[PDB]
Amino acid sequence: NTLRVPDILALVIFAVVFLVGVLGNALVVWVTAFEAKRTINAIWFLNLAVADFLACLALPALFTSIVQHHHWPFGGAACSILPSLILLNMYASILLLATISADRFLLVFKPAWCQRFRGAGLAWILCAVAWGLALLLTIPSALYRVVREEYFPPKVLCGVDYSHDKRRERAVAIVRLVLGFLWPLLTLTICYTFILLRTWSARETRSTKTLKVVVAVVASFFIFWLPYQVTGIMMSFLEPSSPTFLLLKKLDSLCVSFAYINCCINPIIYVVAGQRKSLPELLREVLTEESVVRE
Amino acid sequence: NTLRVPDILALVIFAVVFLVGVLGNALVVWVTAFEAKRTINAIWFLNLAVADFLACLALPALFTSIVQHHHWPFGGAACSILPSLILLNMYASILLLATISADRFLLVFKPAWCQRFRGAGLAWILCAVAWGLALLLTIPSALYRVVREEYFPPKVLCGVDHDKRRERAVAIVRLVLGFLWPLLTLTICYTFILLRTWSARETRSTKTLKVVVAVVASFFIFWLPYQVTGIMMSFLEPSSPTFLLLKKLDSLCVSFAYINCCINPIIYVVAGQGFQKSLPELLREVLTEESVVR
Ligand SMILES: CCCCn1c(-c2ccccc2)nc(-c2ccccc2)c1CN(Cc1ccc2c(c1)OCO2)Cc1ccc2c(c1)OCO2
Ligand SMILES: CCCCn1c(-c2ccccc2)nc(-c2ccccc2)c1CN(Cc1ccc2c(c1)OCO2)Cc1ccc2c(c1)OCO2
Ligand SMILES: CCCCCCCC/C=C\CCCCCCCC(=O)O
Ligand SMILES: CCCCCCCC/C=C\CCCCCCCC(=O)O
Ligand SMILES: CCCCCCCC/C=C\CCCCCCCC(=O)O
Ligand SMILES: CCCCCCCC/C=C\CCCCCCCC(=O)O
Ligand SMILES: CCCCCCCC/C=C\CCCCCCCC(=O)O
Ligand SMILES: CCCCCCCC/C=C\CCCCCCCC(=O)O
Ligand SMILES: CCCCCCCC/C=C\CCCCCCCC(=O)O
Ligand SMILES: CCCCCCCC/C=C\CCCCCCCC(=O)O
Repeated sequence: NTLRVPDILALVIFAVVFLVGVLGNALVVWVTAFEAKRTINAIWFLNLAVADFLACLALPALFTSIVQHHHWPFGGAACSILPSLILLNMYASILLLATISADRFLLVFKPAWCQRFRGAGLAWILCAVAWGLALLLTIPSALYRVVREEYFPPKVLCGVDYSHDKRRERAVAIVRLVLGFLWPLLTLTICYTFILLRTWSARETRSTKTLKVVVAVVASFFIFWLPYQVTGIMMSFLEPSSPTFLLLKKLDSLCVSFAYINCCINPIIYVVAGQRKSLPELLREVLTEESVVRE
Repeated sequence: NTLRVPDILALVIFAVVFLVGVLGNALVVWVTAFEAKRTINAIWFLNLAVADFLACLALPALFTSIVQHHHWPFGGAACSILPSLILLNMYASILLLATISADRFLLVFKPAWCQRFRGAGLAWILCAVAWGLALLLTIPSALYRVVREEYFPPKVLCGVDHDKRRERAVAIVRLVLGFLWPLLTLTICYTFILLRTWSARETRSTKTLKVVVAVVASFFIFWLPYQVTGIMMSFLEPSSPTFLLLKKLDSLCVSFAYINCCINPIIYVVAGQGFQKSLPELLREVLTEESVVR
């Protein structure tokens, strides 16, 4: 009859993430757009903002579906596109964050390279490549979701359809777990280990506000993606009949909801980092630092 | 009983491609491997040759199957792997050709960037990414492939695993990712490059560029009939006579696509004679050219 507590909590988090995410990320795009033609950091934060904004658009449909006990009245096109937006957000944000991390690394260890080659056009090219690879990785996820009808009780479910549930679905879970979480975790941990050791050690090299901001965003990625990944592979290695599988499936909306916090956490981090100046001005200072002075 | 004309033609093409492909690409690997440590072009051509060599390994099985009227005696594992090696060849080849085209572009338009960043380790990293992405693209096709028993007459068939509406979109995604998008992008790329090398005397059209342009053209030339017949069959009814005709022509299309796995050495030898020596010597001059002197 009435909704379960985890689903309710997922609805609350969904609402908050929708408001803060849509308005906040839109404000970020507005602030960074004018400075995006020259400043590199502005290009980074701009792309992260667009990626977070697109995922928020799918929220009202997921909300309506959860209120209707996972009923899906939006059709097959929405079934293929709307759920996939956050997976697209996952790959796009982690790719852009990898590029930004390479930027922060090179600024610290190879200033000479950055003085000669760190231009806006290269940044836009790398961002375009990131979006391309992200969409490429998200395509199978869009193709293989279908709308199915059930009768006990009657309901219309939007879900993944793989006849080889044991063989192929586990492969999807493995690919997502590795490309989306484990590999980025390893490489970025090594990267910021190097960077932070050098920053703490040498007085001549400073910790810029941009570095602290990027570190907070990178941490937030893994923090809010962890439960969805863990439960996600766990539901590939479990029998459907098993009680553990039942529990995790009853927690699914809550995990997706926790993952969606990535789409609104960035404006919070930017504002907190910025703290006699207006909010857009604060964002403009935090998100448009020049790393290489030229004029 | 007797095979149809297209199937015999496919057998002949598979034979020629197996011989020229295995021996030629193996020799190209032998030529480029010693220099792949330092010169980047040798890395490109080495990865290309490996990709075209792997596809030929599955050729004898496909040959044997076509001789037996498309009966499949090799089982499910071979059914999932061997037919799809040509697909892995498709994706790996077009990805490597994409990075190579980006290299030919950067050499012409960004000499200064090439001076600092065109290193062997980066080229090997990009090759690793191309191979991994190619495998990742080939996996879903392999999983859908399956053995299928039939009784009138008895026979074992290897084939794809529904939803018409979904199957159409998947076929369109294959046509775009494997052909149309690479066609558009590479066309624009070499439009800029060739227009520049033609306009400016200071800019030279190097031997490596001519070779690479030839290979890139050969890709679309040989993959075209297969892509067209596939996208056509996905949008046609089985009851349709033209569908049946395309179904008969499938082996010939696979063979003509398989020419991609043996035409590369032919191109290298033709170009090497064209500039005007032992075969390995010619291949070494053509495939190990250094674009940045140090
Ligand atoms: C600057 C981001 C690099 C992404 N990346 C990571 C990467 C690192 C940290 C976090 C996310 C990705 N590991 C490897 C890499 C892996 C093996 C060998 C060589 C390179 C790569 C190289 N990738 C190709 C690429 C090149 C240039 C790009 C690009 C992607 O977008 C922006 O400009 C391949 C790739 C792309 C996305 C991936 C991934 C691998 O695993 C996790 O998700
Ligand atoms: C230099 C290779 C470029 C591949 N590519 C093509 C490409 C071009 C011509 C031929 C083949 C691939 N179009 C786009 C691209 C697409 C949209 C926006 C920005 C870039 C891309 C960027 N891709 C990332 C990547 C892949 C493989 C790599 C790599 C980076 O460095 C090493 O090896 C994503 C990608 C990879 C394979 C694809 C594809 C997209 O669509 C068709 O097949
Ligand atoms: C899938 C949606 C991805 C959308 C992300 C891209 C956002 C579009 C906004 C701007 C892109 C075009 C900006 C190109 C500026 C190039 C000139 C320059 O800055 O040197
Ligand atoms: C799948 C792995 C996920 C776990 C996180 C990875 C654990 C290792 C992380 C960082 C170890 C890197 C230590 C590098 C030391 C640098 C030495 C120096 O800077 O002087
Ligand atoms: C119950 C789980 C909720 C946890 C919320 C986590 C929010 C993540 C936000 C920021 C992570 C910590 C930021 C640390 C900044 C590091 C700056 C520096 O190292 O100099
Ligand atoms: C909602 C359940 C999880 C709790 C999430 C809490 C969200 C906000 C909490 C902390 C935000 C931390 C922001 C850190 C900004 C670092 C600024 C700096 O660089 O100094
Ligand atoms: C997006 C999926 C891409 C697949 C991941 C790539 C898998 C390859 C992993 C490691 C290979 C790295 C080896 C290259 C190191 C350079 C060696 C050298 O300098 O000689
Ligand atoms: C998607 C379009 C791909 C075709 C463009 C060529 C691909 C080359 C890859 C990267 C080149 C980016 C540099 C472009 C600016 C220099 C070229 C110019 O100014 O004419
Ligand atoms: C007939 C096949 C369909 C058309 C395919 C298009 C292929 C065009 C590709 C490259 C052509 C480049 C255009 C400029 C050529 C200039 C040559 C020169 O002047 O040196
Ligand atoms: C140049 C490759 C770009 C994509 C071409 C694919 C379709 C064209 C196929 C065959 C036509 C040959 C076009 C090559 C023109 C070479 C002109 C020259 O170098 O003299």
